[PDB]
Amino acid sequence: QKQPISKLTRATPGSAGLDLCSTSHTVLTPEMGPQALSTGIYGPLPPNTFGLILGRSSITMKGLQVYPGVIDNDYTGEIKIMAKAVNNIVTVSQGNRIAQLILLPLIETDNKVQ
Amino acid sequence: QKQPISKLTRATPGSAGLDLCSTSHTVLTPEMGPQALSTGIYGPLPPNTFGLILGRSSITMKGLQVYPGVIDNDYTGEIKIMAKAVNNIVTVSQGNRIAQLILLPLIETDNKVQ
Amino acid sequence: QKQPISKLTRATPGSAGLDLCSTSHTVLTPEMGPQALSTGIYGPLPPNTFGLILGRSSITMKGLQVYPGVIDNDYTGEIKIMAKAVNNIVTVSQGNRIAQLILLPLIETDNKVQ
Ligand SMILES: O=c1ccn([C@H]2C[C@H](O)[C@@H](COP(=O)(O)NP(=O)(O)OP(=O)(O)O)O2)c(=O)[nH]1
Ligand SMILES: O=c1ccn([C@H]2C[C@H](O)[C@@H](COP(=O)(O)NP(=O)(O)OP(=O)(O)O)O2)c(=O)[nH]1
Ligand SMILES: O=c1ccn([C@H]2C[C@H](O)[C@@H](COP(=O)(O)NP(=O)(O)OP(=O)(O)O)O2)c(=O)[nH]1
Ligand SMILES: [Mg+2]
Ligand SMILES: [Mg+2]
Ligand SMILES: [Mg+2]
Repeated sequence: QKQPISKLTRATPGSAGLDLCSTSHTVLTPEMGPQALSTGIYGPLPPNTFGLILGRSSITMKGLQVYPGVIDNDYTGEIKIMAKAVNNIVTVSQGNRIAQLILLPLIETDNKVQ
Repeated sequence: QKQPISKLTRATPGSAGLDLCSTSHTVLTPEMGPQALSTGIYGPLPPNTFGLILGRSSITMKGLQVYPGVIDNDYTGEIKIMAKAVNNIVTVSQGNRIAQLILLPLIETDNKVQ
Repeated sequence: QKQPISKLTRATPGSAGLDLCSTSHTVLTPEMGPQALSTGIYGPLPPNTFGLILGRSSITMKGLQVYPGVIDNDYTGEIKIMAKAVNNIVTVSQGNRIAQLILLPLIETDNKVQ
């Protein structure tokens, strides 16, 4: 906060995603349903791109589901992770990488804005 | 019905997704599991693109999960939204925007058709 | 095993995804939560691409959720499908197509590797 996406890092040079961590310690239970986790990272995105927030596989396998999120090109708010404990109680420590941002080309169309 | 994807609209000029609404009022409960919601919008998609159906974040946070769906380039059927109430009873009013279509480049490969 | 992604096939010429089958018969129950299903298919991916593993819609509607998975460009391990039975007991027969691989352009950025 406020940190831009240029501050994120890749696990490795060939990693498709930029890792996202929560800035808070959060405990999630299945009955809580979707929770929006703060990242302290803000849009916007590089020109002609949009973002997809996806889970990391190791986190998904530990029972924390990240719902795929679309980040619009010109979003300037805080990127949050939408997360749910699937079956069990899940504990997110401050700073642990819990999702990833993928950048994709934004295709232009003639669809109207409405 | 039958309406083509060119009829969809963007929330804003920089919105990555084209919004999809259900043409029916639908109530979903968790025990129902995945339901396919009618949109009255039909493929196919622009040349060299395919589609991804994703949830809208505000709808996801209200407890309606949209399962990511792939729309093939030459699909000419009705685009449906695969949806589930996560934890609670969810009510979809006719016309409310419940998902979004994202267009992505379709990469060509030499993989066989089988 | 070890089979490369070039061995996968498309349902049809205009299908966005390359189908993935499990090499094992697997039974899944909701209380099991996420399971990683073996495919016997291995990265890496074509240059300048990364992969997304998504469910097939017919499988999603039958109550088997595939969590979207990111496949890094230079991953050389086995591509596994992360799957959960949503509400009911689901049975995956050996060889049935249970997910699909989508290839997408890998955008280069100046983000650091850390
Ligand atoms: O996982 C997410 C998804 C969205 N977002 C932010 C960025 C995105 O540009 C913004 C809007 O997201 P979506 O459109 O999915 N949401 P919705 O349609 O409900 O809001 P709007 O009508 O403003 O587009 O919410 C996140 O921070 N995390
Ligand atoms: O959310 C979705 C997903 C798919 N679809 C439609 C468009 C897509 O081209 C078509 C086939 O989808 P998938 O392949 O995911 N499905 P499946 O592999 O089960 O059917 P097929 O063997 O015909 O490809 O179903 C939707 O309408 N909504
Ligand atoms: O559904 C999936 C997701 C990932 N994978 C493999 C390929 C991918 O390159 C590798 C790493 O995946 P992610 O990064 O999502 N995982 P995580 O961040 O937990 O591991 P790492 O720190 O190595 O990137 O796991 C699959 O086989 N199936
Ligand atoms: Mg990773
Ligand atoms: Mg929106
Ligand atoms: Mg298919």
